[PDB]
Amino acid sequence: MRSPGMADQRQRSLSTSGESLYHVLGLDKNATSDDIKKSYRKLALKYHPDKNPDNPEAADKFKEINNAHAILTDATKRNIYDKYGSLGLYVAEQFGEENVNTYFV
Repeated sequence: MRSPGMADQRQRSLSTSGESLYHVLGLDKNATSDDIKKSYRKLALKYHPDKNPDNPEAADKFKEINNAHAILTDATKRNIYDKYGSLGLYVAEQFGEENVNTYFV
């Protein structure tokens, strides 16, 4: 059931489900709002900005935690994430889901 101390094996590419947000929180697509929120908190302080060196990796982490926190439990951010994800997701975050239509058609 996933023992702490996990190391990425050679089969890293197949171990990854292809989904990003879910896995930043250490959960799969089988999580519910409850799992997503708590995993946010648990990681949010762990990767809290002050815990970060010059490498923005941990900032990228906090970003994806804080992002997934909304995305997976949000019907829309999850919607376009599965639909297209590349543009619609990023733009809904920066511009706003209803707003994106400005950058879209």
